[PDB]
Amino acid sequence: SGQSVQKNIVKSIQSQANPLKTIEPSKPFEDLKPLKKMIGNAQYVGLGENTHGSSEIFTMKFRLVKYLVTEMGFTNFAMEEDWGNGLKLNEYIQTGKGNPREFLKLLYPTDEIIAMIEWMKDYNADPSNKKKIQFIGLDLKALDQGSFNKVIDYVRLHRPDLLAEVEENYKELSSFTGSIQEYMKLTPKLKEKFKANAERVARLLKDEEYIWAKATASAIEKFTTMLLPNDYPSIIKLHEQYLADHAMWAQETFGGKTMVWAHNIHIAKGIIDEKLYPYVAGQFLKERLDNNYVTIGSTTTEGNFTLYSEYGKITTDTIPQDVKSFNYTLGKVPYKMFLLDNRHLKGQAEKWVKAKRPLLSIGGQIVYFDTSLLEQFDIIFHIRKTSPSHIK
Repeated sequence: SGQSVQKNIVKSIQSQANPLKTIEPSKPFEDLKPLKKMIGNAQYVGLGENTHGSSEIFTMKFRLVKYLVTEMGFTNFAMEEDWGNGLKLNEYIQTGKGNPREFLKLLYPTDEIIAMIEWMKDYNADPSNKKKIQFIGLDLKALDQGSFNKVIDYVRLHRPDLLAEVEENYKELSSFTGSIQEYMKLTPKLKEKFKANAERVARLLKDEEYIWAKATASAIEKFTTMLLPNDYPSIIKLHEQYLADHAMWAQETFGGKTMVWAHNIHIAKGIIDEKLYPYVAGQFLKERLDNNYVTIGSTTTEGNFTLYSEYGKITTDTIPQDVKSFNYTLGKVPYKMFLLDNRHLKGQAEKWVKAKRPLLSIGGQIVYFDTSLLEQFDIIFHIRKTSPSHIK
């Protein structure tokens, strides 16, 4: 609604944007130098994705991850993937044991992402790299048998006098954690009981191999605590709280620097989808960390993407158009791909990111939300045209 909008605002963004030359992780990182200056010495970086099925977004994120690890000392890779799957992916990138394809839940077992996981294994395989990348599964949408065994195995070996008690506390619980859906079918009575049992074991291992056993026992407690309520907003809040807790646990335990890979929704400083996500991990990280948490959102203009079902099985759909969205304005900029630091913009571009306009956001199922771009992201990486990810 401003002054002769469009043309002038597109000119302001173009002038302040730093164009990207490729999405290929193997290519030189000269075009990412502006990124090092933007991030500064922040120890936590959130890396979002506009959808959960855009090939170029996943690959560009891999390029970004590679740059952060090799040029900026980032070492902890915390992904929006279940804790248990994380344990297996970490084992994969440390020893090369396992099939990553089997540890990534649908939509994620793509050629693009698996290629990154393989690079991580290669990086860790170089004896010259003494500080290894750690893979952390932040999510709690399920607790696999591997998680319970991680804890049990540790106790059986190091704390034999508690084995009986630990196994007793986990026996029944471990049969109902296959998914949120089946756990929520439990009566209030069984839920209270299982939360108590989980809290009991975590206490026993608080000390009041070991690091991961304690962390897993805590993830099990978190899972039973998150699903205790019977409403929706309270569970969502706990879920996001725990994503943040896990990310910070990784930083405080392993040191170095931490990368948080998740959907734009979860890494954002604020609320994009108020009805589905009234609380998000990103706002808790911003609150607790302030300037030590930098957010890099993902934006795209047009193309097809991989997803589940419409409005199941994996299929493809097309990005809906909205001439008022930040997304379409970004598509006008004469750069196919670019980085934009929303925090230091001036002129019309600055007024633009601070204004409220439709923002695209597509989940794993089916998409425009009124909000401010700067409100959600410190930085964004735009990829005008995108296409469907390739499920391996």
